Amino acid sequence: DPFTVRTRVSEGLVLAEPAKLMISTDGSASTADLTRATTTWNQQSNNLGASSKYVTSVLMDAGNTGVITITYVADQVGLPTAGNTLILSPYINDGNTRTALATAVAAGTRGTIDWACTSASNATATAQGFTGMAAGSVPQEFAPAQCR
Repeated sequence: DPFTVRTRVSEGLVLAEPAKLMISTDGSASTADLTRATTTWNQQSNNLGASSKYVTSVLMDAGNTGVITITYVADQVGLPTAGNTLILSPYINDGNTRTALATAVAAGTRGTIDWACTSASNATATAQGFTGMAAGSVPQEFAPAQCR
């Protein structure tokens, strides 16, 4: 059932929460801190970050942009072979504007972190005012509403 698929996609999403929080508490203060968080998170779980029966990996962008990719085990969750990722993209909110984390951190721009979640479709993230972010691949009908 597609709704069961969303729930397992949704169950898997929870596993990325600690990666988001690490980025916000310890990985945003400086360029060096963002790289440190990336290295430390990604080394977990046999270099897969976090995993489970339904989740292959939860990984931070290797180029230190702070963008998190959740990769699902397609044949256990019931997704297409290559339809299996969600993308969480961080932005510094300085109160007035949003700036992609990688850019803000390099420039020394501080603030709170907002997250865009994208799947094969970016309706929600784009509606929320996020721009610039990569596509994930989970089909819209299986993606959590906030990732559609």
